[PDB]
Parts: sequence; C-alpha cells; structure tokens
Amino acid sequence: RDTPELEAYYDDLAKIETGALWTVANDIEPWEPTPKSAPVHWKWSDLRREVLRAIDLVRPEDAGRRVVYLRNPQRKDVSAACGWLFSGIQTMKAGERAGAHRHAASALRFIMEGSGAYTIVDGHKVELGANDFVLTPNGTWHEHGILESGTECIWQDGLDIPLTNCLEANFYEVHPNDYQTTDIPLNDSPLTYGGPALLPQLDKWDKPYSPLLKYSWEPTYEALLNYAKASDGSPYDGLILRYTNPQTGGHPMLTMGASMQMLRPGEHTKAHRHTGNVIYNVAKGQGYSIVGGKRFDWSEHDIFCVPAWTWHEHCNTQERDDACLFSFNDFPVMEKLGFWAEQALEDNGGHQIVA
Amino acid sequence: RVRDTPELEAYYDDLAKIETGALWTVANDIEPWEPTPKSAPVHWKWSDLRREVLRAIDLVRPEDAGRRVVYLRNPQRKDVSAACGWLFSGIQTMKAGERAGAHRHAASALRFIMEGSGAYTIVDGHKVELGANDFVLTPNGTWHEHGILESGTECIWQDGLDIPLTNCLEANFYEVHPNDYQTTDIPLNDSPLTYGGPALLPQLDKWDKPYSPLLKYSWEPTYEALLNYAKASDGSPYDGLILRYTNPQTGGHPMLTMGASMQMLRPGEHTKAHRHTGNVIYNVAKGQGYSIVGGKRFDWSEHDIFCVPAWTWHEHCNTQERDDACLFSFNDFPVMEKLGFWAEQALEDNGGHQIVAD
Amino acid sequence: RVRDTPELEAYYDDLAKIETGALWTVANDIEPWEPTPKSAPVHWKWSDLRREVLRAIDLVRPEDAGRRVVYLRNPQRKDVSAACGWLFSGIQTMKAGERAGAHRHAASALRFIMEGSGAYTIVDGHKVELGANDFVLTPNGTWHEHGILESGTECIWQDGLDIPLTNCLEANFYEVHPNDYQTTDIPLNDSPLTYGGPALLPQLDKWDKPYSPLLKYSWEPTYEALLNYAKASDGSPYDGLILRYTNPQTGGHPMLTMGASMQMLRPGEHTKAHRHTGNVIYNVAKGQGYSIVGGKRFDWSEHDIFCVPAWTWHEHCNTQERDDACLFSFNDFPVMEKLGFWAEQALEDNGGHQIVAD
Amino acid sequence: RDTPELEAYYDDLAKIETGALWTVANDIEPWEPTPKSAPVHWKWSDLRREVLRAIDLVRPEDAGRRVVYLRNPQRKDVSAACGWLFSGIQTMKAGERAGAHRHAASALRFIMEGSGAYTIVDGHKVELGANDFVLTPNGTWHEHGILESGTECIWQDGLDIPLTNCLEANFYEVHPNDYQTTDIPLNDSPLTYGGPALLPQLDKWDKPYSPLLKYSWEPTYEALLNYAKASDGSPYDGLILRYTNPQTGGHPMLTMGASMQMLRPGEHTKAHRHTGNVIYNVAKGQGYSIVGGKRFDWSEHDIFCVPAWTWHEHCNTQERDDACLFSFNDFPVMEKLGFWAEQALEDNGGHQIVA
Ligand SMILES: [Fe+2]
Ligand SMILES: [Fe+2]
Ligand SMILES: [Fe+2]
Ligand SMILES: [Fe+2]
Ligand SMILES: [Fe+2]
Ligand SMILES: [Fe+2]
Ligand SMILES: [Fe+2]
Ligand SMILES: [Fe+2]
Repeated sequence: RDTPELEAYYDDLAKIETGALWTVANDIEPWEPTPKSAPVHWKWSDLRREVLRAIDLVRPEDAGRRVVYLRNPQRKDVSAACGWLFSGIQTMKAGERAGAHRHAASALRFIMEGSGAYTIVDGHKVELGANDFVLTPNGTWHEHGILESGTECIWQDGLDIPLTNCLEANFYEVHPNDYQTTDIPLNDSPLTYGGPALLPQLDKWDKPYSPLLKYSWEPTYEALLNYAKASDGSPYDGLILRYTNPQTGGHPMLTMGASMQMLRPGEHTKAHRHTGNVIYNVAKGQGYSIVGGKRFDWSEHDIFCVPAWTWHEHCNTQERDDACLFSFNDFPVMEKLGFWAEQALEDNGGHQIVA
Repeated sequence: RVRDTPELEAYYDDLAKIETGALWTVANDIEPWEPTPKSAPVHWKWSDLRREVLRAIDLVRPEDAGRRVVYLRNPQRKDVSAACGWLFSGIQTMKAGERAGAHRHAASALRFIMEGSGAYTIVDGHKVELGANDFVLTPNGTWHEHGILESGTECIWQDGLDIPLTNCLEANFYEVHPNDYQTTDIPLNDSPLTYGGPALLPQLDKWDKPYSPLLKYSWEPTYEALLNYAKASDGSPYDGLILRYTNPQTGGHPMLTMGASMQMLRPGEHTKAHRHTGNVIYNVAKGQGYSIVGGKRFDWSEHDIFCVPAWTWHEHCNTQERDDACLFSFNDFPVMEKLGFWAEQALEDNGGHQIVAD
Repeated sequence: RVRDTPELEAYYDDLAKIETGALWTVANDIEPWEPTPKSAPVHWKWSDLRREVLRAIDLVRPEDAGRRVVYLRNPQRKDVSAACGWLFSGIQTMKAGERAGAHRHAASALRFIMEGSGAYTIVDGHKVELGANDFVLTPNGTWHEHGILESGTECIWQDGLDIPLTNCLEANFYEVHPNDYQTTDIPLNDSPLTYGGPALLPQLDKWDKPYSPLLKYSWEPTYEALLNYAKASDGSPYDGLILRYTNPQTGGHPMLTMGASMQMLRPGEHTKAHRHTGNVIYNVAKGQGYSIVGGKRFDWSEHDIFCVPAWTWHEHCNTQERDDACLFSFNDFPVMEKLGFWAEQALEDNGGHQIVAD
Repeated sequence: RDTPELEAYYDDLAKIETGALWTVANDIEPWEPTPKSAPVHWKWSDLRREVLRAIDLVRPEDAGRRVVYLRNPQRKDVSAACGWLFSGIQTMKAGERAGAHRHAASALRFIMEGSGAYTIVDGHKVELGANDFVLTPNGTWHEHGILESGTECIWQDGLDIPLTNCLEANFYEVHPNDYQTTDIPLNDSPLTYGGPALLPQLDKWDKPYSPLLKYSWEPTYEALLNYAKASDGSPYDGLILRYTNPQTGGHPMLTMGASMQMLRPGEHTKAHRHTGNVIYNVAKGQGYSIVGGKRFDWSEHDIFCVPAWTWHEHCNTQERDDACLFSFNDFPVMEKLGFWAEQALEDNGGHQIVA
C-alpha cells in the first residue's frame, strides 16, 4: 500500500490540478491500439423492413430526424457506427423535400434502392440511382429530395459527426431562406468533371474538396471489369479502387475517403489490419467476411463494420459471379496526421481461425 | 409527462435487436450550432509547479523512476489525462549526470526547457543541446532519448504530447530501443546548425520526412527575430507580434499534428479577445502580466503555464512598464487546419475585451 | 547620320577587351512590351501529308530507315527544325509486321494515331494498344519502342516532341537500349486498364514518377465525355467544349512539359478569337470546318494539322450542319504555367472575330 | 550523291512545309548536351573602373540604359552572360532615382559596393548593404534608388530576359504614375519574414514567389559558420547553402535560384557538371576555379560563368581565411521541367587537367 507521505503528495498535486504519471492506467501509451468499436453486421432484410416501418409510427413532429442510425454497442454514447463515423438509413417518397443547411461535419449519401433521388450542393443539382453516391462536404449548402416522378428511395448516410464533435469543431446553420436558388444545369458536376483523366481547360473551381460530387455505379463497375483484365489487385482486398478528387488525385473529402472493390468468383482474400475505421456496403453479390474472428455472411445491400486495428478478410461465395463492396472510411484523417499503419497476418496462410 | 405508444416502444426494442436506434430518440445534439469546450481553462503557477516537481525525487519508489513526471491534469479531462483538449503536458526533472533510455511512439512530443542548462536529446542519431526557453521536437515514430550533459546543471522542462489524440483516434504505438540507447557519431547540434539558417537550406537536401528537419528551436534567435518584427509591424490585434515556428523544408508546421508559437507583447499592451477551434497551451518565456480566458483572470509570471480550451474567449496583457513579455505556446492547429475545421471569431462587445468574472 | 565621339568608341573597344558592352548600344529590345511570334501559322493538308509519307517507303536508303519520318517544318523555324515554337512534330508509317528498337531520351513525346489499327508502344515494360485518335505518352527518360501488332493494319501517326526546347535549354540526352528491345511480362494495356477509370485510383498506388501513370488516352471514352459535357455547359467562348488531358494521380498535366487537349465544336459553331503565350499544334480528330490564325484562313478536314504560334489571334469554326467536330491539340502550356509566363487576351474589335486577310 | 528522284522528293516536301528527318544535322537528338555558352571571368578591377568611367562619357539621353552588360562571346546575339541569363553592372549616386515599371522577366540585384541602396517592390521598401541582394520577381512593380545619405553604389543585376524572350513570354509596362505610393514601414519584408524558421501567424501573403525579398549577407555568413561546425558539405561545392522561399521551402523565384557557399582555408573541391547555367560573384575571399579546363584566378567581387554541362571545381588559395561565393542560376526551370542532371568526374581524383 501507499505511504501516508505519498497519499499526502498526490493530494497536494490535486490542489494545483496536477497528478503523478506513475499513478495512471498503464495504457496511456499503449504498445499498440485496441479498438473500443466492435465489429457489427446489419442485414438488409432487417434494415429495409424497419426503416419503412418507421413511416407509419413517426409523430407529426420529428420530420427527419426519421433515420434508423446504426449504433455500435461499444459506441452508444456518441451514436457512431464505427470509430468516429456516423451512419443512418433513411427513406423518402417522390416529391418529398428537406430544407437546406450547412455543417462542419462532412457527409456522403449512398443510394441502395429506388429512383429519382437528388441533392443540391452549393447550387449544383445531382440525380442519383442505385449504388451511386453523392458528396456533401464540410460547410456546403446542401438539401436532399426525390424528383416528382421518382419512386420510394432508401439510402445510407455516412458522416463524421462524432469526429467533428470530439474535436470540438462542430458548426450548424439553416439556410437564411430555406432552399437554395440555382439555374445551373442538372448533373453539371458529374457531366463536367466525370470524364476519365479529363478536366475543363479553365478550372474556375478552387475548393479543397472534390469538384466531382456524384460518383456513378455503372462506370465504376465498368472500370473494375477493366482492372480485372490486367491485374490481380491486392492480396487483402482483391481488385480495389478508391474514389478520388480528380483535381488533385487525393481523397474526395478532407476527413473521409471511399472505395469500391471487386471480388472474383470464388475469391478469398488474405487478412490484414490497419489504423482506420471502415464501413462496408454490399453494392453487388453474395459472400462472407471474417473480422476479429467473427463471421459475417453478407448479401446485397448488407452493411458491416471493421473497427481500427482489427483483422479482416473477405470472400465471394458465388461460383461464377463477381462481388462488389462499397466502403467509406476515415483514411484521409489517418494519412494526413501520419497515423496510417498496416500489417498482414502471418499465422496460417494469412487467414483467421473462425470459432 | 407523456409516454409514447406501446407500438413505438416495441419498435425501439426491435431496432435494438439489430443494433440500431431511432434518431429522434437522441437527445441530445450537444448543441450542433457551435463547439462546446470540453476542457476548462486552468492556470499553473511556477512557484507551486517547480516546488512540487522537485519533491517527487525522494518520494518515488524503485519502480516508477521512468514515469517520474508531474502531468498537468485538466479537471474536466481526467478520464483521458489531458492538459487541454487532446493535448498532454508534463513536468520532468533531471540532474547533471542522469540519462534515460530511448523509445519510439506514434505520439508526437515537444520538450520545452524551463530551467537549467546543458540538456540534450538524441533524435534518430541527431544530438541537440538545449538551454532555457529552447525546445526540441521528438516527432511521430522517431527514436528519442533525453538527458543532461556532464557540464550542465539540474534541469526542469515541460513535455508537450498529442497522446490523448492518438489514443482517441486509436493509433498509438510504442516500443523500446533493442539496444537501450542509440549509437550515433553524427556531430553535435548538426540539425540546428544545418537547418537553422534564415531562409537557407543545404543545396542537396536529403531529408525525406513529413516533419521538420530542424529539431531544435532556439530562444535567443527567436527573441531577436521578434525585436526585428516589432520595427515593421504591430502584428495581430489578438496576440501582438506573433510568429509561429515552421518546418523550413516545406514552410508548414513543425510536426504533422502540433504547431508552436512565440509572441512578443510590447510594454503595457492589452490584446483584443478572440475565439478559435484549436486548443492552446501557453508557457511564459519572459516577463509578467495577465490573461483573461473565458472570464477568468490569470496573473502570470516567468514560466507559469496556462491553457485555452477550444472556442473560448481569450486575451493577453503585459503589466510591465519598460520591458516586453514573451509567451511560448504549442497547439492543436495542424489538425484543425488540415481537416478543414479552423474557425476564428472576434469579440464585438465591450471594446474587444471580456467582462472579467472575478 | 551622327557618329559618336572617338572617346566613346575607345570606351566601347575597351569594354569588348573584357568581354562586355554598353547596354545603350543595343538596339534592339525586340519590343519588350508584348511577345513577338517567332513561328508562322502553317496548315498541313492530310491529302498531301498522307500521300507524301507513303512515298518515303520506296525512296529511303538502307541507312536512314530508322529516321524515316516526314517532319513538319515551320518556314520561320528551319534552324531548329520546329513545327511551332519549341515543339517538334513528325509523321511516321509502319506496317503490320514492322517494329523498332527501344531508346531513351530527355525529350518528352506524344504519339497520336491518325490512320490504322493495332499500333503498340512499350513504355518501361508497359505495353499499350492504340487505334485511330488514341494517343500515348513516352515521357522524359523512359524506355520506349513502337510497332504494329500482327493483327493490325498499316498505320500512320503523328509524333509530338519537345526536342527543340530540350536542345535550346541544353539538356537533351540519348541512349539506345543495351538489349535492343525490352523484356516485359506485364499484362497488355495494364496502364489504361488500371488508371483509366473515371475518378478512380488503385488503393495502393505504387507509381512514383512526376509524369502520368496513365500512358494511353483513348478516343472513344474522350468523345463520350464531351457528349456528356455538352449536356451541362457551352464551355469556353474561345474553344467551345474543351477538356484537357490530365495526370490522374496529381490532377496536373500528363507530362512535365507538354499538355494535351480535346475539344468539341457544336454544329455550326464559330468560336471567339483570343491570344495566349503558349504554342499549340492541332490535329483534326473528327469533322470539317475552318480556323483563322493571325488573319489566315485554314479550311481543314479529318486529320489535317495546323499550329498556332504564341501570342497569335486564333478562332475555330465547324462548317457541318448536323455533326459535331473534334480538334485534338498538344501544347507548350505546362512550361508557361510553371514558370509564371501564362497570359491570355480576348479580341475586343469586330465582335470577337478576326478580319480575314485573304 | 542524291538521286534525281530523291532531290525531287525533298522539293515536294518543301512545297508543303515539311522535310525528311534523315536530311537534318545528326545532333537534333544529341547523345548529351554541349553548351553554346563559353566560360568567362570578369575582373572586379576592370568592372569597377569601366562602369565608373561610363558616368562622364554617357549622353544626356540614355539614363540607364547606363549598364555594362556581361556579354558572353558565344551568346552575343541575345546579350546573355550565361545560357539564358542576363547580367549587368550598374552604378548610382546618393539621391538618384529610377522610375517604377514591371516585366515578365524576373530579376535580382546583388550589391557589391557602397551604402544607401534601396528597392521598392510592390510597395515594400528594402535597404541593402554590400553582399545583400534584393528580389524583383516577375510582374511586380519595382523601382531602384540610393538614399539621400548614401554613398556611390555599384551592384550586379541578374535577369532571365533572354529566357523570357526566347520562350516568347516577355511583357513590359511603365507605372501609370511613374513612382509607387506606399506607407508600409521600411524593410518590412526582411523584418517580418526573415526570422529562422519563423512566420507571422496569419500569412495574408498569397504569391508564388518569396515574401522575403531581401537576403542579408551578415546572417547568411553567420549561418555558414554554423554549418561549418557540424558538416563538411558537398565534395563539389563545400559548405553550400541555397536561398529559399520561406513560405514553401522552394526557390525564391519561379525561374531563378541563388546560392551562397563557404570554402574552408586551403579547400579544393572535386569536379562535377550539371544541366543549369551558373553565374558566380565572389562575396568574400581569394582563390581560383577550373571550368572546362580553363583556370580562373579570382578575387573579391570578381564574376565568372559556368555554362551548362561543363566540368567545374573550386579552390580557396587563402591559408587561414574562408572564401564565400554568391551564385545565381536557372536551376528552378531545370528542376520544374525535369531536366536536372548531375555527374561527377571520375578521372584523376576527381580533378580536371589544367592546360
Ligand atoms: Fe446535412
Ligand atoms: Fe482493409
Ligand atoms: Fe517519449
Ligand atoms: Fe488565440
Ligand atoms: Fe523516341
Ligand atoms: Fe487557344
Ligand atoms: Fe526592371
Ligand atoms: Fe556546380
């Protein structure tokens, strides 16, 4: 036990708002990181049913608000899905309309069902189909909706709200007159900045985020097929392409990156771990994944977590069909702050034991 | 007051079964309009600080000798042991003979000398010598050891670390040197002597690290730079004549996560109040005066330490009649700047001065 | 008229003895107010071009077989053999079987296919296949060889080189491959298939060259990109809908010295005239019309070549009623942009159209 | 000889402004560069005498204009000193004054004698002493003069006029009202941006050239002495420091770089060659240099050329005194356009044979 002299010294230190470093929990400087976030897998059958169920059970108040957010069991206090990333599933009918606002939190919206979905980002209107995603970067006036001719749409939102909050950098304001006014032609952004290695001769665009705000499923699929003709990709991800800011080559946003990967028929990757958090969405196909020993058998439009520094591998159970996983992450924040670390699994042939 | 329907409550429980929830059930948005400081402003008098740090020598056990450091503990940040925001700060003491072993960690560190002479650090083979008000960098993942040269005196210094940030972001690594100490034949002070020149770099620059090649930042030349700056400008209305330390190779910040500044307040100067999104820890390098942080007045003198939480009104004052005052600071800024979270705002009311809340 | 004093003339000769002169003796400042084009605008009809290039096959000796190329010679730039400014351009022909050896040089090159199918180039092991209106890069100091695949036809292509610039700046190097040809097992078209995706890069990018990882730029997807661009904009008043090719890894230009553009002119479009500091060489990828360069009218059609000297008024027109016209171009721009020499100016007079000087 | 068929073919090619590549001089693509510029050495005794001599022999017309430009024998047509660089020696008395103008050509002015010399660059006034140099970068309003209390001053001008001209990028205009109007404090630039690894917290300066426009001799000398305590420098240059843009770490200007080197007592460097042109000015000391086999015995304030791809080495003949060479160059244009190449001499111990 401590000496009456020591216990008097710690008490003296507290009086001046100080302490002894030998008195704290030994993992103030840990040998390696250990995630507080736990691996979770969300079944599309459950999500579609419970989100649509919300329409008839929601009050006149709390318009939306009406989101089924993915709560990590170990991340309940900050309502995050993985690490410092927020994710919610939401729905709207044709003609429905949410007012414009801006926040310091960056966001992306990945459509998983329906047609007619749109987003105005700083006057640039963008229409989205299944497996397309739109960017709404930090500080931009954005609003969402469904076109009048559209169907009922269901999408996933990914934000860095928890990161924005914990860093004490959060800001919010509603549009001074509810909705943005713009005469800029529809889909101007993807149509002008969406060409392969191609940019307007005069680039009047000087913002640190991507000028391309919509990333299309079809051309991305087409490009992965092309990548399949010339490379095997990585041992840990297969044919993996990351989305870019075409002005810089860097990530689409300052805090968030996104990727799309293709797994060949019967392919089973090796396992690795890294310092970022990753949230996967199954854009196409059927298979399973092992993350932290736990097995997740996934189908089209399922969602699953991979916490930081957690062993993870992927597998396509289809016999003659490729599988495509969309994913977004906090990679840019890792890379910019020099915290990016990666390590392969040496045990087995590079594969986790499933219990 | 009014409980919502059993239908809704069945739905909430159904959502919990698949590890989800209804967003309208939370409550609360912690005010998304503007940041809420999680740290409290705190002052640390050098009188108390120095006196309590020396006491640790005779009280520390056989073990805990390597951990013999008094850390600045923010009363609202005890859970993560931060001094302010996601920044760690500690006070150490070593004597003429003493030296420590070398380790490497993901966290970045600053070592600002407060008292003494002939302190030294080895960073990846680069040996640097330090005096009062000088500081060194021990950046991400670099081999670093501390000690005092034979000809030196008893030293007291302040450590600055982004430890809470690194743990928080789940990215901290640690390993001791396999040989306990580093073996280096590189000439002494090679870094500040090759990279410390005013707007000058070696013609063939072989440095390939994202952080500064200049690892020691010297008090004397910094002070002389501020005297010169004073001849041509009044600087910022909110800090006086304020220069930030830089990475001479890129012109950016010294380290990827922490920035550092030195500022000179003219005799009798009272600065204007402002807010910003970073967390800043101040060490008084020279002089005497006060500061008002979030309503609280901190009368400081040489080597006092105080911090300013994010989005908190702050202003600085030099009480002296003839002599200038200098405030060293290290901060959170590179993380706010790179992630696009930087914001600043001036106090409009009361002539740019806070109402002092006793 | 009036000779200056023998005292002055003794002084001038004294200055020459130490290899100097009096600045007031020159005369002339070549007009320092604005640039003077050193190149003349020139048109090259495909009819003549193709016809004269094929003739070279039977006329060339045993030697000179490797040099069998008709270069575009600017009449006011014969001394340095440039097509326009400091840019070289030539026309080559190869048949289904033929292939050349590999060499490496400091100059950068573009190879734009004008006629034929199944052309190929190896760049540092990267094998690419080319069709009409596609082009490849053979950047600074890279191992490159050209040829036609077995299944291909007779090909005619245009080479674009910064040879005059490199000689002018005294920096050109040359060496043949020690093994005559390159040995590569890398899968065909690996570069455009891994780097040709719309806003997509391999998660682990291992390319570490200052120039583009994407070496083949394809006509078909470029054309489809312009049709899409047309749905949302009218582009520039001076070029119509104009996209430049980029380095997908940095977002900058494809090579450190040469830029390249493709532009689509809507049916019946007459563009506005402008000046700029670069030199541009145009190849007609699709359609028919005319252009006015420095007063001269050039009625062009598919695969005609013309250049625009620096600081020369130029405008483009599409004569067709239903179909769009496309103009490929490669240019000097990266050198003007990086050295801070870029300047542009619009024609104010005559509704933005030049007076055509017959 | 050529066949009547061939000579008719070349004639046909000329009619359409074309030629045969096998008919041109073989060194269109040379194996390596060979400089047209020749090594030259200008003696300070000659320069001081002939420049001062110009005052009494110049007409009322041609005010200045009154410059003794260093003409390379092989570069007479473009009036360059080396490669594409212009250099002239000029003088002014106290109170003398040249009007403000701007040009696309970048320039630097290296003071070699006298006191009171000044330059206003875009409102920023800068005073210069011996061995100090001021930048007047592309497109900036600049004017020169000597303070009323100053002495007779002699300086060297270094410009990239020939480069600006050959690239067809030259522009010029006189100030709409002759002289710049500014209330910005004297020496504001060196005093605010001249600190070692130190910049103002808010940097309102967004120009691609250096915010530090004056580089001082004394602190640069002081820094070379410090560099001498910890390194041997390069085998080919000794203790060589290059001047920087302190906002970027890059070169002070877009087309021009500058360096200052210290040679230790009795030091004799090895020889190398590179793709840039370099013009040296002897800021302090006495010694010799070998460039292209030719020996140049230099003294304080001498000037000498080193053409591109020409072997060059340096030597301090002083027994117990360091020698300092100032130099400026076209290195940034080489580096930015990827034309930078360097090669050591292997013959001898790395030393040229003097004939
Ligand atoms: Fe939002
Ligand atoms: Fe992964
Ligand atoms: Fe440490
Ligand atoms: Fe502040
Ligand atoms: Fe070639
Ligand atoms: Fe043009
Ligand atoms: Fe000038
Ligand atoms: Fe050299």
